[PDB]
Amino acid sequence: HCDAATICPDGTTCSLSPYGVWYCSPFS
Repeated sequence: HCDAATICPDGTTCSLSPYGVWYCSPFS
């Protein structure tokens, strides 16, 4: 998970992209 080396905003989730990027969104 991205909660030990990224810490996404409150109420947001991060997912890996087919390119190799990590981003979080407040809308799942």
